[PDB]
Amino acid sequence: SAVKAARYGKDNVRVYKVHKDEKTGVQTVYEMTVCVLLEGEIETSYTKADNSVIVATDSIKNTIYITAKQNPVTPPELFGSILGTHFIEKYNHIHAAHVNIVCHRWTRMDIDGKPHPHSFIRDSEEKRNVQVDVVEGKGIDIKSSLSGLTVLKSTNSQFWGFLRDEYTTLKETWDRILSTDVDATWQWKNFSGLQEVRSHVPKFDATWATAREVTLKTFAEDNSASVQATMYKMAEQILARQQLIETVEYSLPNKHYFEIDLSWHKGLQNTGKNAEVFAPQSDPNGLIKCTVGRS
Amino acid sequence: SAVKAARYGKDNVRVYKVHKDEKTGVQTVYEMTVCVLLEGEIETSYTKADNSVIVATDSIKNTIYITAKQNPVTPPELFGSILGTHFIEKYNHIHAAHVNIVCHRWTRMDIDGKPHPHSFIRDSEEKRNVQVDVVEGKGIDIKSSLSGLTVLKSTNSQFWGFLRDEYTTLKETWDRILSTDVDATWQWKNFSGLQEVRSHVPKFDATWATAREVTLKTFAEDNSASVQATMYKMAEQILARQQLIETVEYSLPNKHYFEIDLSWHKGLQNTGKNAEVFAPQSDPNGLIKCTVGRS
Amino acid sequence: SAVKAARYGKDNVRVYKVHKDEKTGVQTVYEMTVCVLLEGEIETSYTKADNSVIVATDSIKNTIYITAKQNPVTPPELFGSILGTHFIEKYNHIHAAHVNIVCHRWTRMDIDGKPHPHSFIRDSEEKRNVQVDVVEGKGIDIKSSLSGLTVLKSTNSQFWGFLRDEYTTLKETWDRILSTDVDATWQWKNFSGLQEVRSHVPKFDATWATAREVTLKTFAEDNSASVQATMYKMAEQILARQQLIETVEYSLPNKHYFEIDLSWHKGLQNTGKNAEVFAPQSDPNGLIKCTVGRS
Amino acid sequence: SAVKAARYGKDNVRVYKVHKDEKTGVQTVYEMTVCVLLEGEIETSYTKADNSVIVATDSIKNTIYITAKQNPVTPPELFGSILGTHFIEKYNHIHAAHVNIVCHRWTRMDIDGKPHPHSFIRDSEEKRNVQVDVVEGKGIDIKSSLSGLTVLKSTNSQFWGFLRDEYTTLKETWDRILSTDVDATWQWKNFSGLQEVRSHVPKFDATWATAREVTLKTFAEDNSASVQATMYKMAEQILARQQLIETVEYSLPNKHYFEIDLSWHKGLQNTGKNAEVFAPQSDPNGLIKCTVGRS
Ligand SMILES: [Cl-]
Ligand SMILES: [Cl-]
Ligand SMILES: [Cl-]
Ligand SMILES: [Cl-]
Ligand code: NA
Ligand code: NA
Ligand code: NA
Ligand code: NA
Repeated sequence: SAVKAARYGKDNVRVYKVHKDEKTGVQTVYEMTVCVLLEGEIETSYTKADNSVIVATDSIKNTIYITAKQNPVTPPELFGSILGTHFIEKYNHIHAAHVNIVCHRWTRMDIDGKPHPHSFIRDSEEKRNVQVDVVEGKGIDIKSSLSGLTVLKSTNSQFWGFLRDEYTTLKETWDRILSTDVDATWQWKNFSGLQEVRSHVPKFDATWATAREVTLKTFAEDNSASVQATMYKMAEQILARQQLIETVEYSLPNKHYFEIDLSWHKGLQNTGKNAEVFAPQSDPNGLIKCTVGRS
Repeated sequence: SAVKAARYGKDNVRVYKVHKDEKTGVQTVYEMTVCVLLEGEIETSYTKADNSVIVATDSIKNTIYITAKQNPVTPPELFGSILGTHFIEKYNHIHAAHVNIVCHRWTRMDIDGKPHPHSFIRDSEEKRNVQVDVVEGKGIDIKSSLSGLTVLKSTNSQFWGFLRDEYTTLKETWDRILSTDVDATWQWKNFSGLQEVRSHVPKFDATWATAREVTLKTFAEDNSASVQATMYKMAEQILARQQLIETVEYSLPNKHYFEIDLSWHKGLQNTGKNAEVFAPQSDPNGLIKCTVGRS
Repeated sequence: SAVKAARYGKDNVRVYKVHKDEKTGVQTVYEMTVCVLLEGEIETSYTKADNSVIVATDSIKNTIYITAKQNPVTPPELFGSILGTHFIEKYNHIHAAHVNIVCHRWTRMDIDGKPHPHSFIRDSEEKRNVQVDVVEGKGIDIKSSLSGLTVLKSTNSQFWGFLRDEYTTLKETWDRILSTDVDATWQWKNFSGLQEVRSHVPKFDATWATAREVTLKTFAEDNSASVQATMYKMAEQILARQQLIETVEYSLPNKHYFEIDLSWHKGLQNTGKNAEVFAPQSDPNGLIKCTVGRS
Repeated sequence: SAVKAARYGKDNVRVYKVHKDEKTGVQTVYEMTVCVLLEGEIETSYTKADNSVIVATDSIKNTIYITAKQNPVTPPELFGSILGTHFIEKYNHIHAAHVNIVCHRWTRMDIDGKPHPHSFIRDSEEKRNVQVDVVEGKGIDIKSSLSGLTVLKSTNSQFWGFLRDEYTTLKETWDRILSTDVDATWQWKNFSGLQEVRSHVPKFDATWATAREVTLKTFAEDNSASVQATMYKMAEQILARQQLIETVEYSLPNKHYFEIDLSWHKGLQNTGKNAEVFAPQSDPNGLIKCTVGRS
């Protein structure tokens, strides 16, 4: 036997950081969950009990905190790039660092219509994420995403004209609920290293903003022919608005809301145009995915 | 042996309802999870295989949907009262109905700074809940709550002057993070039946609004001496603002954020006044509770 | 306003303990999650910022570990009694201690048909729990339970003869699947204090064993007329087998498995006697409860 | 823009099947969660609102149930192969089917030391899984796995000799707890189609058994130098015992159990050789991965 692939590190490292403006009194908080996995000339730790090649995961954890103390943790694309660069430069035998960051929301509270200088609310488990792969000799590959963005529209979703054969029982519809949990990823042009990442820092927050805005507006305004068609529209617009993105990926569940026929009870009409009460279905769910790139 | 208590019903009944204004085109959605448990002269179903006394849980489920179709589902206090009243009036041998409703957020989206007529976002897993106990001969007892309201303040929390003995290692502090998940319950005066509940309908939404507003403002503005002291302030104000409430209950975890001493690494200062990076702790957590009533 | 009730402490305290027999080499592990909430003359911590009455939750945590170091952690009924007794005896102003313990399974592995001296497997998330309320002047109240015991029988469950009216659509059946998650609680006679608890120590493990055995055998062997009827049989037998128990509580969801009519596809027969493939339903679910005591 | 990749289908399809031996009365149950995602000439559903190319996900769901009715659902490798083959053969324009199956445990109960003919227990959330990729022109690629296998050993784990630099604070140890959740995958030689899969059917259950046996025995018996070294040993042995496997993948978290220094309290000794009470840590955790193939 032989090692064909190996990576190891520390997962689920929770990190908080606060910024305090001494002058204004305004504090700003950041909270994330970090995973760092390293690759390199480490096979002998697996095959020969050779721990000398192991940068301890506990040290990896320490390094995350130390890096957060000495550097900005925002935008996460930059922080992840700094962190991954550290490992491959510090350790001659480590040749790749894989950094995943989940960013948790702490939105400043508005109290009596005024933003509060140090109090925050978790407005949703929606996450902003990055996957930053720092590979010696191959630059920095960044995938940015938003996830856990849960939405519903009560009309202006349709689904008709699909294939019908002996396995088909679904009725065509010209008016249904559409609800999903949005998982949207935008994949950046390869960066040659940390300098290039730094040169584009403002684009990270701006592109996340765009992705979220486009997602919401398209979902709300598209009289959807299918999840496929709507998600593609979202992806097209994001690519058109940021040339440094190469591809956009969407992964969308169709979280079904079923009509409930109540006509067995006193002739109650609750279907079609009379549909008011529905049964949200926990499972199963459609799952629709696509990766869109430039033509 | 003998049955000392018995209740049975349907749990986890997911319910959606839409309201459509034909004239404006504006649609409004509601989504909840309902549990209904009945009590009554049903012991023989347990002891003698006598299913004639069982209103099937599947029928209970149907009844929830039917009631939602024929009545407003908002405020949940009213809907729960209507539902529970139905069971004890419809079935001579059923003498209590216990209705729990979890209300899920569907906040109307703002697109290009305009509210969208039929698209919604789940802004947080914060829930609005009711527990409505309809008991024949004893009216309607309603407990209203908000839960899953997660907040953090980065300063203006303190904890000193607590008991110190041979089991104590916690250092006193004059400046710490405070983060919690708010579980707040307001218990209404008993109502004699559905008419009385109906007579107060506007107070349900208004009191939920007050409870949430007071919670957020007190959390943000109180330079907290302890979780105990802050939560009490919240409870006092809610009672002062709605005389139909008899008691206010808070259940608050203290979700710890630990300082990280980095001085072992290059003399880095990250404690006390220099504390910027912290380790959020998943467990354990303080848990602080109180029920406040009128003096 | 005034405090009507108050309790506070540390939740989610994870605890592991190992026993090592130096002579045999056999190691035995225990893992639990502990919650301790105290009550007493502590209202001024809520109303007057008086932290002198607060035994810090962090000290409560320390105390849990210290108690685990100096005492057996098994059976959990004893450990909880020792822990709660400590708080009310140590602190004059603390008059009640509420101890909840969740015990996690670490079953010794069998390797090559021989029990291994120090390796364990989590065979299920089934838990063994205790709720131990130590109240000054009122002894020790113990509720013991098993939870998360998930079972299924593929036949020998029936449900017919239930009430049928205009809200009923459920068909009667003489052969259905029954699956549940068992939550079973046995409530002990009040104990006057720690000595009395100690005098009965062997009965705690033996009664848990009995409760589990009776539950499984009755579930497997009862041709069930209803969940109500089956659970009552379980409760009767436990009470008959341990006189120090006063009541038995069961809380059982009916986790539905629906038939799937496939006759629309090539006349496939998959209902009634031909039913082979079913759709497990995540929600809703029946929920059936009862407390059984002595006649 | 253009579609670079696309796949869609039904996720979270829960499936139960029962086998009843009319002659013996012995019933056998199977429960799984199925996901099927299709690829093919479907881009126009995304780009041109062309739903004619969509095999509805609801039809995919129906097909899963129908296939389960007409075929064995065990071993899951075979069932997944049959299912995926169906889609690519039935639909000219569908060229790949990706089938994921999660198998849930229903272990026959032993009542009074005799196996019960129709009652089962979920002994753990350990899963047996398959990923079966049926690609037209490229056969059937199967990855089999076990997951959620949670284990602990209380000694005979070590970790010393790792790299030490200015980021290192972890002390070397010659005796620690090791606990993990095992995720083990064995990747089969490509099969040319369904016939070849069928020709090897007995090897699927036997190799799963081997993987599990080797995992448990190696974990229990290896005086572990590191997670890396132990997992490699597991992978080597599985490859040696089934030549139709090409690679073995392990993904193992190191779920830390920290010592607790209690010497501040009455000089209590609870570290090193005196360590009895530990604090299980929910996060962070080491994460160790490797893929092992043939030299
Ligand atoms: Cl779908
Ligand atoms: Cl606390
Ligand atoms: Cl039921
Ligand atoms: Cl580790
Ligand atoms: Na390097
Ligand atoms: Na009645
Ligand atoms: Na006392
Ligand atoms: Na095809």
